[PDB]
Amino acid sequence: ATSTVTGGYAQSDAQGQMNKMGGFNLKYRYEEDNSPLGVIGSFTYTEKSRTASSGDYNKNQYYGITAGPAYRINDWASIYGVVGVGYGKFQTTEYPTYKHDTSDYGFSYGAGLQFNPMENVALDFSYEQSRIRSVDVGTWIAGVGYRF
Repeated sequence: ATSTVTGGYAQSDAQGQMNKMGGFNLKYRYEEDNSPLGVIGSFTYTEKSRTASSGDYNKNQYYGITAGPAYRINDWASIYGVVGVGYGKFQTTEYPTYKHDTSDYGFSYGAGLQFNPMENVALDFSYEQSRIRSVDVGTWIAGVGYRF
Protein backbone atom coordinates (compact mmCIF):
# COMPACT_ATOMS: atom_id res chain seq x y z
CA ALA A 1 0.00 0.00 0.00
CA THR A 2 0.99 3.67 -0.21
CA SER A 3 0.94 6.31 2.53
CA THR A 4 1.20 10.10 2.28
CA VAL A 5 1.96 12.60 5.05
CA THR A 6 1.16 16.30 4.64
CA GLY A 7 1.24 19.34 6.93
CA GLY A 8 0.06 22.91 6.38
CA TYR A 9 -0.70 26.31 7.88
CA ALA A 10 -3.87 28.39 7.63
CA GLN A 11 -5.04 31.85 8.70
CA SER A 12 -8.71 32.72 9.29
CA ASP A 13 -10.63 35.99 9.18
CA ALA A 14 -14.06 36.56 10.72
CA GLN A 15 -16.46 38.67 8.70
CA GLY A 16 -18.79 40.47 11.09
CA GLN A 17 -16.50 39.69 14.06
CA MET A 18 -13.26 41.47 14.98
CA ASN A 19 -10.54 38.82 15.34
CA LYS A 20 -7.89 36.82 13.48
CA MET A 21 -6.67 33.27 14.19
CA GLY A 22 -3.80 31.00 13.17
CA GLY A 23 -3.71 27.20 13.13
CA PHE A 24 -1.91 24.13 11.80
CA ASN A 25 -3.21 20.89 10.27
CA LEU A 26 -1.95 17.32 9.91
CA LYS A 27 -3.22 14.97 7.20
CA TYR A 28 -3.24 11.20 6.76
CA ARG A 29 -3.95 9.44 3.45
CA TYR A 30 -4.89 5.85 2.61
CA GLU A 31 -5.04 4.15 -0.80
CA GLU A 32 -6.16 0.73 -2.05
CA ASP A 33 -3.76 -1.36 -4.12
CA ASN A 34 -6.22 -2.70 -6.72
CA SER A 35 -8.93 -0.02 -6.54
CA PRO A 36 -7.41 3.24 -5.18
CA LEU A 37 -9.66 5.74 -3.44
CA GLY A 38 -8.25 9.06 -2.23
CA VAL A 39 -9.13 9.81 1.39
CA ILE A 40 -7.72 12.61 3.52
CA GLY A 41 -8.44 13.23 7.19
CA SER A 42 -7.24 16.48 8.75
CA PHE A 43 -7.22 17.81 12.31
CA THR A 44 -6.95 21.59 12.72
CA TYR A 45 -5.91 23.51 15.82
CA THR A 46 -6.19 27.32 15.88
CA GLU A 47 -5.55 29.91 18.58
CA LYS A 48 -6.50 33.57 18.96
CA SER A 49 -3.69 36.13 19.10
CA ARG A 50 -3.54 38.72 21.88
CA THR A 51 -2.70 42.42 21.53
CA ALA A 52 -1.29 44.62 24.28
CA SER A 53 -3.28 47.77 25.02
CA SER A 54 -6.48 47.38 27.06
CA GLY A 55 -4.76 44.81 29.29
CA ASP A 56 -7.62 42.27 29.16
CA TYR A 57 -6.84 38.66 28.24
CA ASN A 58 -9.16 36.06 26.70
CA LYS A 59 -8.51 32.39 25.92
CA ASN A 60 -10.15 31.15 22.72
CA GLN A 61 -9.49 27.74 21.15
CA TYR A 62 -11.01 26.08 18.08
CA TYR A 63 -10.75 22.47 16.90
CA GLY A 64 -12.06 21.01 13.62
CA ILE A 65 -12.31 17.50 12.18
CA THR A 66 -12.77 16.98 8.43
CA ALA A 67 -12.61 14.29 5.75
CA GLY A 68 -12.81 14.25 1.94
CA PRO A 69 -12.73 11.80 -1.06
CA ALA A 70 -10.34 12.46 -3.98
CA TYR A 71 -10.44 11.80 -7.73
CA ARG A 72 -7.45 11.29 -10.03
CA ILE A 73 -7.82 11.56 -13.82
CA ASN A 74 -5.37 11.26 -16.72
CA ASP A 75 -2.63 10.69 -14.10
CA TRP A 76 -2.07 14.45 -14.27
CA ALA A 77 -3.56 16.03 -11.15
CA SER A 78 -5.90 15.10 -8.29
CA ILE A 79 -8.73 17.04 -6.67
CA TYR A 80 -10.63 16.51 -3.42
CA GLY A 81 -13.45 18.00 -1.37
CA VAL A 82 -13.89 17.97 2.40
CA VAL A 83 -16.50 18.66 5.06
CA GLY A 84 -16.14 18.81 8.85
CA VAL A 85 -17.35 20.19 12.17
CA GLY A 86 -15.63 22.71 14.44
CA TYR A 87 -16.13 23.82 18.04
CA GLY A 88 -14.90 26.95 19.82
CA LYS A 89 -14.64 27.71 23.54
CA PHE A 90 -13.97 30.97 25.39
CA GLN A 91 -13.51 32.00 29.04
CA THR A 92 -16.78 32.05 30.99
CA THR A 93 -18.32 34.64 33.30
CA GLU A 94 -20.98 33.93 35.93
CA TYR A 95 -24.29 34.55 34.19
CA PRO A 96 -27.81 33.59 35.46
CA THR A 97 -28.94 30.14 34.35
CA TYR A 98 -30.72 29.82 31.01
CA LYS A 99 -31.10 27.12 28.35
CA HIS A 100 -28.31 27.42 25.78
CA ASP A 101 -25.34 25.60 24.25
CA THR A 102 -22.19 25.64 26.39
CA SER A 103 -19.94 25.85 23.31
CA ASP A 104 -20.33 27.18 19.77
CA TYR A 105 -20.22 24.94 16.69
CA GLY A 106 -20.30 25.36 12.91
CA PHE A 107 -19.90 23.52 9.60
CA SER A 108 -16.97 23.85 7.17
CA TYR A 109 -16.33 22.73 3.60
CA GLY A 110 -13.92 23.35 0.72
CA ALA A 111 -11.81 21.86 -2.08
CA GLY A 112 -8.11 21.51 -2.86
CA LEU A 113 -5.76 20.67 -5.74
CA GLN A 114 -2.46 18.78 -5.84
CA PHE A 115 0.47 20.13 -7.86
CA ASN A 116 3.86 18.69 -8.80
CA PRO A 117 2.97 14.95 -8.58
CA MET A 118 6.60 13.95 -9.11
CA GLU A 119 9.41 13.07 -6.70
CA ASN A 120 8.68 12.80 -2.96
CA VAL A 121 7.33 16.39 -2.76
CA ALA A 122 3.84 17.62 -3.62
CA LEU A 123 1.92 20.81 -2.77
CA ASP A 124 -1.71 21.16 -1.66
CA PHE A 125 -3.75 24.36 -1.93
CA SER A 126 -7.41 24.67 -0.91
CA TYR A 127 -10.11 27.24 -0.19
CA GLU A 128 -12.10 26.89 3.04
CA GLN A 129 -15.38 28.51 4.05
CA SER A 130 -17.37 27.91 7.24
CA ARG A 131 -20.58 29.19 8.82
CA ILE A 132 -20.84 29.64 12.58
CA ARG A 133 -24.37 30.93 13.27
CA SER A 134 -24.57 34.18 11.27
CA VAL A 135 -20.77 34.74 11.33
CA ASP A 136 -18.77 34.03 8.17
CA VAL A 137 -15.20 32.70 8.42
CA GLY A 138 -12.72 32.33 5.56
CA THR A 139 -9.54 30.26 5.82
CA TRP A 140 -6.80 29.51 3.30
CA ILE A 141 -4.83 26.27 3.68
CA ALA A 142 -1.51 25.40 2.04
CA GLY A 143 0.96 22.63 2.87
CA VAL A 144 3.48 20.08 1.62
CA GLY A 145 3.56 16.28 1.77
CA TYR A 146 5.52 13.23 0.68
CA ARG A 147 4.41 9.78 -0.52
CA PHE A 148 6.25 6.50 0.00
